Parts: sequence; C-alpha cells; structure tokens
Amino acid sequence: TPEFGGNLQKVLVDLIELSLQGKQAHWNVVGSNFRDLHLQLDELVDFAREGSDTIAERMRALDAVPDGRSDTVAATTTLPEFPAFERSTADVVDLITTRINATVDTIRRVHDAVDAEDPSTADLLHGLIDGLEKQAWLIRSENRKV
Amino acid sequence: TPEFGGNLQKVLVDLIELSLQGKQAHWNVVGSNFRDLHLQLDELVDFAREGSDTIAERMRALDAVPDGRSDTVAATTTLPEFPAFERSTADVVDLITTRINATVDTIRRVHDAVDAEDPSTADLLHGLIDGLEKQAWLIRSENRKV
Amino acid sequence: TPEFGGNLQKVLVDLIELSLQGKQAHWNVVGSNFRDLHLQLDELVDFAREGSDTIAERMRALDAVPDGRSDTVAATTTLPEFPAFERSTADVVDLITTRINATVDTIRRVHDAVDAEDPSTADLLHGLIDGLEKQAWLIRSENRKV
Amino acid sequence: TPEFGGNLQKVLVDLIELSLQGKQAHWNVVGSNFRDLHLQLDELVDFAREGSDTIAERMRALDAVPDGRSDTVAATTTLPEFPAFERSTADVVDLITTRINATVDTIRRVHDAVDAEDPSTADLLHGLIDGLEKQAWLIRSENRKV
Amino acid sequence: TPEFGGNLQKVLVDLIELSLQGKQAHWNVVGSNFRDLHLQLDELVDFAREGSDTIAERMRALDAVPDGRSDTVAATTTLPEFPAFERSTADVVDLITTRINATVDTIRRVHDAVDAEDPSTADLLHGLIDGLEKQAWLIRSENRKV
Amino acid sequence: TPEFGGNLQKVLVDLIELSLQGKQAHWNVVGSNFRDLHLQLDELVDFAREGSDTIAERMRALDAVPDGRSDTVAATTTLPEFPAFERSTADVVDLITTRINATVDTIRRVHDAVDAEDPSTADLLHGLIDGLEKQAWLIRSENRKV
Amino acid sequence: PEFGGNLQKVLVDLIELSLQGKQAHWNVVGSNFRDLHLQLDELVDFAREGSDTIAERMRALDAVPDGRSDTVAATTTLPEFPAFERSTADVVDLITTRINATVDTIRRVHDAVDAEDPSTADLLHGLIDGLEKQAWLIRSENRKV
Amino acid sequence: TPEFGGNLQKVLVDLIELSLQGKQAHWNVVGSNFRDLHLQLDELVDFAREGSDTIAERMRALDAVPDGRSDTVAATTTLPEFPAFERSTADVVDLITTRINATVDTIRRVHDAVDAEDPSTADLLHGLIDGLEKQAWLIRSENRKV
Amino acid sequence: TPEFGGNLQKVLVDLIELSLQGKQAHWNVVGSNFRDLHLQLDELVDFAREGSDTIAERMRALDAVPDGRSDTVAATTTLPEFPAFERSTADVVDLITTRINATVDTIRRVHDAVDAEDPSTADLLHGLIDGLEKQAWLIRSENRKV
Amino acid sequence: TPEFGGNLQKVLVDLIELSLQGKQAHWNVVGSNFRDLHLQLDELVDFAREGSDTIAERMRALDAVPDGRSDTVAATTTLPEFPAFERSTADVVDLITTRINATVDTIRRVHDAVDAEDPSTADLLHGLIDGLEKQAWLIRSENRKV
Amino acid sequence: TPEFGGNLQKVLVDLIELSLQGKQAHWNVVGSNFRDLHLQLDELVDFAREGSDTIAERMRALDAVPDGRSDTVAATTTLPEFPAFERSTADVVDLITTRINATVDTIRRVHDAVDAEDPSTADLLHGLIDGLEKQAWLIRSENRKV
Amino acid sequence: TPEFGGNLQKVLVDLIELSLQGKQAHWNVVGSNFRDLHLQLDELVDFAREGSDTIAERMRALDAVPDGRSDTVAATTTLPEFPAFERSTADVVDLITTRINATVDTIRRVHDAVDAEDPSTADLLHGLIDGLEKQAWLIRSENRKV
Repeated sequence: TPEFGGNLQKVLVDLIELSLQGKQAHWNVVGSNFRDLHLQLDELVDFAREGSDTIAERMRALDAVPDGRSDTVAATTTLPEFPAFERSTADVVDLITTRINATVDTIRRVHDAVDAEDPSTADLLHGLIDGLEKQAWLIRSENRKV
Repeated sequence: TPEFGGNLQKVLVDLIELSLQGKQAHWNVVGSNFRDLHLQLDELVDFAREGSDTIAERMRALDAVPDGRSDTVAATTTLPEFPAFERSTADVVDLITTRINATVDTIRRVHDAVDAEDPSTADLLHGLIDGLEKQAWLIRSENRKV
Repeated sequence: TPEFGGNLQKVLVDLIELSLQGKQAHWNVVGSNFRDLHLQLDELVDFAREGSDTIAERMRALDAVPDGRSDTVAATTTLPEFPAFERSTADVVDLITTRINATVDTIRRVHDAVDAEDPSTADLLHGLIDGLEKQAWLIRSENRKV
Repeated sequence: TPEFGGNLQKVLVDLIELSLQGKQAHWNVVGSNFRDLHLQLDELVDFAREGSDTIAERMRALDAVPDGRSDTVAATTTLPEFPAFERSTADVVDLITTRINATVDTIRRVHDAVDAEDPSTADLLHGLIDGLEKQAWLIRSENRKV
Repeated sequence: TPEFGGNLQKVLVDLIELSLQGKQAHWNVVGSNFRDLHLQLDELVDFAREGSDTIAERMRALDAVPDGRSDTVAATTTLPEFPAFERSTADVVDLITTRINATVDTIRRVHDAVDAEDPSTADLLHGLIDGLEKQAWLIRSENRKV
Repeated sequence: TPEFGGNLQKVLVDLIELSLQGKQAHWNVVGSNFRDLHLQLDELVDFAREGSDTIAERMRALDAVPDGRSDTVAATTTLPEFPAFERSTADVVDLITTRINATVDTIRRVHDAVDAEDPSTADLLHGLIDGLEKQAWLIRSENRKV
Repeated sequence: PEFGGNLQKVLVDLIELSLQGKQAHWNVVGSNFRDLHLQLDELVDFAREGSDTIAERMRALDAVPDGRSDTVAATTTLPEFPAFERSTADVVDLITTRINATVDTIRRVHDAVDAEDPSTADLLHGLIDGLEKQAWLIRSENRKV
Repeated sequence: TPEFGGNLQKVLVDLIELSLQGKQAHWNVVGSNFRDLHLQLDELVDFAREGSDTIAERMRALDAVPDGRSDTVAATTTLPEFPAFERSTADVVDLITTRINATVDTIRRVHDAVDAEDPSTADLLHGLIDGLEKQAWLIRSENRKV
Repeated sequence: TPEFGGNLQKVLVDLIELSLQGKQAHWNVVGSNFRDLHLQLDELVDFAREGSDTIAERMRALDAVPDGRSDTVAATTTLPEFPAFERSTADVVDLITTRINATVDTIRRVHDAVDAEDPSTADLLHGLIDGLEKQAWLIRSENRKV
Repeated sequence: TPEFGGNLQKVLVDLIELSLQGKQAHWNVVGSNFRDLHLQLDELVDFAREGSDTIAERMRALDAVPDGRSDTVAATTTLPEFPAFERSTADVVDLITTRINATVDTIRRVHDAVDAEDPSTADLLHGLIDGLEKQAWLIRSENRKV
Repeated sequence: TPEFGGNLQKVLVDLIELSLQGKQAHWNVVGSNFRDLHLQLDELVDFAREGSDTIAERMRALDAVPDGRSDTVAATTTLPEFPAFERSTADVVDLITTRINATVDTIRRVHDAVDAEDPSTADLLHGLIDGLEKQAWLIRSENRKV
Repeated sequence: TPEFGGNLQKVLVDLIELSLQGKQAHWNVVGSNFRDLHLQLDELVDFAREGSDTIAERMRALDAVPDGRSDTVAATTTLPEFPAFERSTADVVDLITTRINATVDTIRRVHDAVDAEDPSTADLLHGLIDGLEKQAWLIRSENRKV
C-alpha cells in the first residue's frame, strides 16, 4: 500500500541521514577517549548501513519504489543538522544520543501501523530498534553523571 | 592550506554522492541481466565508501575540517541527480558510466595540485582513479555492442 | 494440538517440494542469462533446505510427528508440477515466481492460526516470509519490463 | 516500567542459575553417552550465557539496573537445586529437562507483559524460547522410549 | 546415449530418495545414542545431496536431461517405504543400513555399463560407492555385537 | 586426597564467584572511559570461565567431586560482595582490582599444598596466576597516578 | 617415451587453452559480460591447476616437460583466436570449440594412457570431468531451446 | 646425559606405542556409543602424535639420538599387546584406560629425574600428564556406574 | 575375501612402517639443506598417515579386520630397517627414495588383484600412487646431478 | 593513444613470457637445494600472473586492445629463449635472474613515457618493479659468494 | 649509489628507533584512558616493524648494505631520547607525537632525492608517510582540547 | 623486589638485542640455503619479539619498570656484536648459534633466583628456554659435520 511505502521511505531516509551524520562525526571528532569513540561511530555506521539496505530490499520485495537520493534525504529527513567544525567529546556524544533517540522514536511511531500491516516487516523493525538502542546506550554511558 | 582542503573536500563530497546514488541504483534497478548489475553496484558502493573514508582520514591527518553533511553534499556536489522510479538496465548502466566518468574527471582536474602539494595524497588519488576507472569499464562494457 | 501439527506439516511439505523443484530447475535451466539463474536457484534451494530443517526441528521440539516422505510430499503438496524438459529462462523465472508466491501465500494463510498459539513459531514464519519474498523479488526482477 | 524491570530481572536470574547448574552437570555427569551429554551440556551453557548477556544488555539499555550477584541468584532463583554428587545419565537428563521446562515456563509467563510493553524485548524472548526448547528436545530425546 | 541417461537417472533418483529418507529419519529418530545418530544422519544427507548434485551436473554436461521431480521420484524409486512414526535406535539404524545397501547395490549394477561407456563417470561412481560404504559402516557398526 | 580436592574446590568457588562478579560489573558499569572497561571486563570474564572449566576438568580427572552450585558458591566464597547499583568507573576499577588480588592471594596460599603433590596441576595454577595478574595490572593501571 | 610424448601433447594443449581463456577474459564485451568474465577466470584457474598436475605427475614419471612459448605455438592443436573485440556469442562459440578439441585429444589418448598407467588415467578422467562441466556451463548461454 | 636420554627414549617409545594402540582400536572398535569412541580415539591419537613429536624435538635439541624404529618400539615398549579382533565397547574402553594409566605411571616415574635435571622438559612432561589424564577421564567415565 | 583382506593388510603394514620411518628420519636428519628435508618428511608422514587411515576405514567398510599392532607391523613389513644414528642428508634422501620405491612397488604388484574385485579401492590405490610418487620425486630431485 | 597501447602491450607480452618461463623452470629444475627454488619459482609465477592480469585490466579500462595470444607472445617477446632438458640449479638461477633483469629493464625504459602520460598506470609499474626486483634479489642471492 | 644507500639507511635507523621507543612507551604508559593508548602503541610498533622490514628488503634489492645494529641505531638515530619510568598519558602522547613528526619530517627531506633516483622507492616512502601521519593524527587527537 | 626487577631487565635487554641481530642477519645474509635461513631467522625474530613482550607484560604486572631503550640495550646487553657486512651462510649460522647459546645461558643463570621468587615467572622462562633451544637446534643442524 502507498501508506506502507511512505512510512518505510520515511524510515529509510532517517537511517541514511543517521549513517551520514555518524560518518561525519567519525571524521570530525576530537577530545578524550578518542579510540573508543572512533571505533564506536564506525560500528554504528556499519550497522545503520546494513539496516538501511535491509529495509530497502524488503520494501523492494513488497513492490515499492525507494527514494534514497541525497536531495530527497536532505528535504525529508527529520534528524537535526550536525555542526560542521571540530567538536568536544561531550557535545558529540550528546548530539549522537539525540539523533539516535529521534530515529528510534520515528520507528516507534510507525511500528503500530507496520505491525498491523506486515508482521514480517515488524520483525525487521524490532531488530533495528534493538540494535539502535544498544548502540545508543553504549554511547550515552560515557557522559552519565553517576 | 585552505585551497588544498577545498580541493580534497570536493573529491570527498563527490565520492559521498556517488556512493549514495550507487546504492539508489542498486535498490532500484530492474530488467534484463539484473543480478550482475545488482552485485557490481554493491561492489562499487563498497569501494566508494572505502575511498571516501580513506580521503577523510588522510585529510584529517593533514589538519583540515571535513564537511560531509547531507546538506553540504546536496549543495556542492557535481554529479547530476539520479532519475526516480524504476529504470531499465541499459539506462542505469549509461547513467552510472557517465557519473563515474564525471567523478574521475574531477579527480584528474584536482590531481595536478594534489601532486604539486603532497605526493602521498597523490598516490591515494592514483589508487582511487584506478579503481573507479576499472569499475567504469566493467559497467560500460555491459552495454557495448560490437 | 493436532491442528497445529497439521498446519506445520502442510508448511514443511510445501517447503520440501519447493526445494526439489528448485534443484530440478537448477539442473535443467538453459538459455540467455543462464549463470545468474543457475546461482540464484542454488541459493534459493539452500535457503529452502535451511527453513525446512528449522521448521522440522521446531515442530519436533513441540512434540509433533513430522511426515517428510516422498510419497507424502507428492500426495499432499500444493505447488503445481514442473516441466520435465529443457525450458527457456523466461518460462523458468515465471514458474519459480509462481512457486514462491504459492508457498508464501500458504504461510500467509497459516500465520493467524499459528500466531493464535505460538508467537515463537510465528517469528520463524516471519523470517521465512522475509527470505522467500526477497528471493522472489530478486528472481522476478529478471523478467520485469519497464 | 519497574514491573518490566522485575520480570526481566527474574528472567536474568533464572538464566544465570540455569547456566551455573548446567556447568555443574557438565563437570559432574557420569554414565552411558557421557561424551554426548558432555558436549550437549556445554552447548546449553554457552547458549544460556549468550541469552543472559543479551537480556541483561537489553534491560539495562532500557534504563534498568540488573542484579546478577550470587547472593541475589541464590535468594530469588526459581529452579530447584541440583544433586550434590555423581548422577546417572538418565537422572541428569531428567533433571536438566525439568530445569529447562521451568525456565521456559517462566519465560512464557513473562511473555505477556513484555509483549504488552516492548515488542523488541518480546522478540528476544521468542528467540530464547526457541533455543531453549530446541536444547530441551535434543536432551530429553535421550531418555524417551519409542 | 539414452540407456546411459537412463542408468544415470536411476542413480540420481535413488540419491534423492536417500536424501529425503535421511532427513526424515534425522527429524524423527528417538531413542538411545540419539545425538550421535542425529549428527551422523545429517552428515549422510549432506553427502547424498552433494553426490546427487554432482551426478545431475555430470549428466547435464553429457547432454542428458535429469528428472528430479517428486512425482518421478515416487514413481521410479527402488528403496522400500519407510515407517511413518517414531522408531527406536535399532530399527532406524537397521533401516538406514538397508536403504544404503540397496542404493550401493543399484550403483554396483549400473557400474558395469558406466565403466564400459565413460570411465570419467565411472570414477565419480566409485567415489560415491566408497563414501556411501564408509557412511554405512559408521551407521551399522552401532547395532553390531562383538 | 580429600584435602587436595577440598583446596581445588575452594579455588573453583572463588573463580566462579569472580566470573559472576565480573559479569555484574560489565553490565552495571557506567561513567567516563566506559568502552575500555566494558570490553576488558568481558575479556576477563571469558578468561575466568575458561580457567574455571579447565580446573574443574583437571580435578575431575584426579577423581574428585566438584561443587559449583550457586548456594555452595554463596556459602563458601571468599570474595566480598559487589555493590548492587550503578557505580563510577574509578570505583568499579578499584573493586575489581581488590577482587582479583584476593583471588590470586588465595591461589598463593593453596599453591604450596598443590605443588606438594601434583606439579602438573601446579602448572595450571601458575598459568592462572599469569593470566589473573596480567588482568589485574591491566585494570589497575586505569587509576594509577605518577 | 611415447607416454611422455602424449603427456607433452596434453600439456601444450592445456597451456594453450589457459592462454585462450585469459585472452577471451580480457577481450570480451557484450551482454552477460560479468558472468562470462568470472566464468573465464574460473576456467583459466582450472586449466592452470590441471596443467600443473599433469606436469608434476609426468615429472614423477621421469620425463622432460616442454612448456616453452615457442613449443606451445609449434605443437598445439587449438585453433587461432581473433585478436580484436568480439561479441559474447562468438566468444562462447569459440571457447566451446576449443574445449571440445581439448577434450577430444584427451579422449583419443585415454586408451593408451589407461592401458599403461591407471594412476595417470585417473587424473585425465578428472580433467575430462572438469573441462566438460565448464564446457556445458559456458555453452548453455547460446542454446536455442 | 645418557640417563636423561634413556628416560626420554622410554617416554617416546611409550607414546609411539600408545599412538599405534589408539589408531588400531579406532579402526577396530565395534559396539555401542561407536561414533563417540571413534571420535575420541582419533583425538587421543592426534594428541599422542603431537606429544611424541614434541618430546622427540626437545630431546634432539638437547643433543640426544631418538630411536623411533618399529623394531625398537616392539622390543622396548612397556604397554601390553592389544586384542587382535573386534572388541566390545566395555572391553576397548577398559583396555584404553589401562594403557593410558600405564603410560602416565611411566611418565610419573620419569618426572623425578626430569625435574631434577631440566625444568623446561619437566614442563612438557606436566603438559603431557595433564592431557593424557583428561583423555583418560573422558574414556573411563564411559564404563563407570553411578 | 580373505585374499583381499590379506592384500589390504599388507598395504596398511607398509604404510604404517613408512610413516614410522619418516618420523624417525624427520627427527634424526642433519646436514646441508636440512630444513627442506625436515619439512618434506613431515609432509610425507602426514600423507602416509592419511592414506593409512583411508585404507583402514575402507577395509573396515568391506567387513575385514585390520592388524595395525606394533608386533604385527614389525613381523610383516617389507621395508628394510632404518639406520639408528645421525645420517647425512644424501644418505637419508637415498634411504627415503628406496623406501618409497618399495612401497609403491608393493601397491603396483597388488593393484591387479585389487582391481579384479573392487574398482573403488583401485581408485584409492591410484591416489596413493600419485601422492607417494610425487613425494618420491621431490625427495629424489635433491640428490640428482646433471 | 596507439603508442601508449603498444608500450603497455610490450609489458604484457613480457610478463606472459616470464610467467611461462617460470612455470617451465619450476617443472624442470633439478639439483641441490631443490625445494627452495621449487617454491620460489611458484611464487614468481603467481606474482607474474597477477601483474599481467592487472596490466590487462588497466589497459582495457583505458580502452585499448590486448594481444595476449601465444603466437603474438612468441613473435614479439624480448626475453631470451630457455634451453630445454634438465638443468642444474645454478644455471636455472642465473637464467631466471637474467630474464627478470631484462623484464625490469623493459619496465624502466617504458616508465618514463608511462609516467608522463598516466600517473595511475605509473603507480602500477612502480609496484611491478618493486615486486620483480624483490624476487630477483631473493633468487640471485642464492648463487652469491662472499 | 652510496648516497642513496645512506639516505635509505637514515630512514631505516629512524624507523627502528621509533619502533623500540614505541614499545618502551607501550610498556610504561599509565593514567587515564590507558587501554586506548596501550592498543594504539602496539599498532604503531607493528606498523613501524613492517615498514622497517619493507625498507630493508627494498634496499637489499637495490644492492646496498643494511646497518641495523643496536650500536649503529644508538649512534646515528635522530629521534630525541625517550624518558624512562612510568609516564602520564598526556606526556607520552606528546612525546610520541613529537617523535612521529620528526620521523615523517626526515622522510620528507629524503623524499626529494629518493624520488629523483627511484620512483618505486618513492612510492614506498609515500605509503610510509601516509601510515605514520595517520597514526600520529589518531594519537595526537587524544590530547586535543576544543 | 629490586633484584627480581633487575634480573628480568637483564633478560629483556638480551631478548631485544637478540631480536635486533636476528633482523640484521635476516636482511644481510647471502649464500646457499638462503631462503631457508631467511624464513628461519624471521621465525626466530617473531618468537623473540613475542617472548620479550611477554616478559615485559609479566614484570609490569609484578610492579617493576622495564628499561628497553636503545641506549640501555647497547650499554647493558651481554650478546657479542654482529658483523656489519655480507657474510657467508656458514658464518652467520655459527654466529646465530652462539647468540642463542648466550641468551639461553643468561636465562638458565637467572632461573634459580626466578624460581625461588616466583614459580609462575619461572614457567615463562622455561617456555622461553624450550623455544630458543628448539630454534638453536633447528638452525645449527645446518652446519653439522656428521
């Protein structure tokens, strides 16, 4: 259905934007605990790319047309823009946490309709939520107060 | 130097645009001889991602500031936009060949200044142009009729 | 739960019959773009065998009695018979697409009944839908004209 | 959410107790099919450890605090204690079957609440039920007669 | 030659029947020494599937048409029909021994004509014979007494 | 001898308690320099589990009876308990260092009695010292101030 | 000595086939290009392995190999290959014809080589199997029905 | 030292005899738990071969002359000769247990002089004792009753 | 087929004696070009062990009883005894060449009688000839002068 | 350009001739220190084949026509012919060194034009010079006497 | 030429000194963020060893005489002396950054003559500069504050 | 204790000097058996580096500080100097044998105090002696007269 296709397209553009932001932060981060932040951003980008590809193949299987162009992503993404200069570790961790939370929350919005329509795709969304939440936890644990 | 940083930034944004659009074509292509294009476009995307990461790390080592944001890519890329909807294999082969030719032409234009300033970065450009030209040959040989 | 056992037996019989047809077509197919089909049918057979074994072991865990005999498969399968001679690639692609469609439609009918009892087996069926539909798309894209 | 944390803590403590008791049986089992039981119990312990780690990371990523201390396990576990000395093969198979049945029963009680609140955790619990039931079948098949 | 194709088709259909028999027994076997029988039957199925695929590819290379449909298997198989329900260890090992012996006996009768016509295919037949005989030894040696 | 068996059982209890407490710390740790501790405590738990299994199998080979039940561990362990809530990274490093020091000092007491009978087991005890002391240094170096 | 001569004739044909496969691998264009490109590389690898196996076996049987380029050019029986870009159908046809000639000479030598040494007969049987499988797997592209 | 050479020669000849015994039993064993015995005897043969090679290379490094000839082994080894025909499971397990016990007893007598002269070789002896005793446990634990 | 069994026993005895002599030379060889011989004799022993195991399992599959005892191989082997002291590289090369020639001569002599009954075993004999003759060529080329 | 195409064609035919030459020497060489040269020539052949394939793919990418036919190689090669029959190792090393030096001389002669035209291809020639010179040293230092 | 040999010898001794000093720092680094520095210094040592070996093999191929003795390194190195004892992480990061900068600066000075004489060796120098600069950036970014 | 630390430092500097001279001989050796010595010395350098790192980690764990600087090695090492020119293979083999003998002599000298203070460290020294003596034999067997 066109509604299902549109929801999956909104998820896909958010995943692509998240991957691009992760790579940009991976390149442009400075500060403490550099090696771990560097490796974690790479792992997150790999996982996000794999999830985006899986969504693309599934949505193709359901006979929909994907929209993953750069202009389309820039026009329809929901993630906030990222700073273009070198950033401290606390700031980049905070920004990554916020972006991951927004990406997860969009999927949590669409989950009800996706489960009502196709449990097979609901399972892929469940796996994506699991992976993204694990990544978000392991990153956000750096800046915890206690 | 800022001009050197800008010359590398143009290459970086071109590679990111190429990778995203190659993934788009990988998801979207249908028609005769589908599987060969489906696999080779994935290989092209992998190579483009590796090259973009290599350029980002090298230019960071040379103390410059990357701009890999989606908005920046959309605003300052040189590759023409990818047409939407399902496309035939011949058309996608032609479009990918033209775009890879544009990218390698950009590499050729920047190569003079890059070699004049840093031979180490010139070597990375040589490797990238070699790989991209090999990919371009393997793609365009599909549509050749002799 | 005799109804659960019968439903899972109907699933397994169709999976085994489809695997046999896939192997026969893999051995028999010939024509334009032969190699891609030759490899993809092998991949589909491997996936079908993995799914059939997984279903059989799950249904064993639930204390049911599987029936995987050749006579039982031939007597209780739902998929149509396959041509016995050399077939063109377009025809074999169409036949394989029809077979995958019938198999996934069978799981679609049994889905609600099996989810009424066991969400765990529902998850396995979701995975089978994901894989089979991905294979169906990747094969049917061969004959698509647009 | 505190109730959710409580159910997940019960799951984690049951899994930890199962792993410890399985290692006990692994070191202690003597009798016929000794090598078979030795390998299978090691596989069961490995799977239980993987599942316990997955559950712990999931619930802690959902902002809960795990309690996997030995005193907590002893005080709040639900599995009955293991024999103290060398046991026959049939007896240890029966004991392990009973332990796995109790664990999966607890998971089944928790399943309703987890499906009510977080489908992502429900999916992990489904996978755990699948793995534990497969192991239980493979173990209990030793003692079953015709 | 048509007679050569007929003998190779007989061997192929026998191997397919053996693979189906092995998988069914693998799923269904219950009793003593169960884990080892479970692993050995899976190994036998893997070997039988590889041999059947090898014969199919060879006969296709020699310009013959294979017949691996389930209906054809049921109509032209030579292995006697297998029990329907759960069976003890002695019964299953004895039955598997009888089917393997029947298969190798059929291959033995075909071997004379195959060696008369094509020694290259005769070598593949020899490999199948001794692999199957090794598997038969490992299986029947369980029931043997002193 | 029963005294040797009791000493080995006491060592095994300490190893199991250390592994469980390490997993607790791995789950519950939070604060600055997270990922390093998160990976390193997992490595320590893996090594401790390997050592505990090896020592259990060795003591079984020497014809003794292991006691690895949760109640037995809680009743006869020597390592003091772990905090039940989220702790700072410096504190968890200090506690883990203390636990490892207690465990290795227990081995230091038991070593003379072990070597008085069995140099082969003394070698395994030496290996345990090597691994645990390397891990202890690798953890304690976090808070070292020169 | 005749045994050595037959094995030398086999070896030069295998080397020529490997060179033919590499040439077609580099110089092929048209439809199904990626599949033909991979298949020809696999065939070249198999031909090189078979040539090595024959060379080492015949060395073990105390003969003197002749695998020089001049010797191959003077003694091989495979037809000459075109030196320009060729369509895929023509490439498949030419490769099929060359493989058929190569397996034909092996079948011709098989009787004497098996009568003299079953161990070498086994290696030649394996080579026949592999090359015939490759021949079918390539020639299936241009089949009519 | 000639006495050192003689002790290590006795060790080597005993290891070679044990390897031959294990391989013969591996080929010849028939009865219950056949596949487990077949795998374990192969593992024991592999371990014995590795240990024999290690002892030979160590003794050669210490400027002695190894004697691994079959005639020397037959004339010098202390392990009693094996049955010549097919043997039952209990009998072969008992025979292997007795052979391993004799070998480790010989190693124990030699270990005193070995530790007196060269601790480096004493370490290898300890490793061999550990491995052989573990294998002996996995063997003799088969026939043990409660 | 007692004659067949005796022939296969003669093959097995020769292979075992060859492996033992190869290990002895591998331990004892010394002189110019030492390392190449040291590695190649190890490879020869590995191949001989593989061949001996293959022959033993094949003759077990043919319902025969092998005799691989040390006394049996010493009293039945045909290979000449090996020097017991340090030997020059040329001498050990000559001795190994002679031993391999005797071993392959035995197989060539028994080949006609073997093929008179079982072509599958004849195939294994062909493979053994191939491997042993390759090893013989590599050994003999060391001392060749031209 | 045709002159550049011919410049690379000379390199290609020289590499193919070198590969066949190395294979001939690998098969034919006998004498002292056999195994070292036997493995080294195989490594040389592998490197030459990889380099020839790389040059062929690059020159295809740059839209030229390879001529790798055996007749073309024989007619236009530059390496001296290899004498037949069995040759001593010293003569083989001398001839291989001379031919590799000739190939490196050809590469160096064409390198000026190649670098003036295409730096990407110049890099490939640099890599080939590195590899071939390393092989030349690793072979020629055999015959060196201080 | 002797000048080229000396220019390469200076780079070789600098690389050896850098590798030894990196190992020194790997051993005596303590403080906050220990593990990341501990791993990065090991990676740097591995890269330095690989580069030093590559330079040694290349300069050997070009018929020069290496001087990698400890006395020669101590006498002719250019890197400043590394202070002993345990050092804080900030200080060791600064020291390693300064040393890598000195090494790459020396390589930059020698690059002109190296490129003027042998472009192949210039390529190796380019690769070494790339790797060392990447490592230097990845280490120095730890201490950066923005 | 300071004496323990000093002895471990004496061992470490000897290992580092041995590794450096091994690399020098690896680069510098020419003559017969060149490939054999080239591989063997590379293996010895790898082993020496691993052993030196292991000693550094252990003595760090025991709260001591290493001195592995180039100046410290040159001032404190006990190994004789290595020639700086091209040497015959016999001479380099003799020199390496002498160096290994000196290195193992130092460790055997310190072994008494090391065992009196820490059996675990004595075990590491035993392993180092075993490895170094094996390498020493495997090298010096080249130049043996008889």
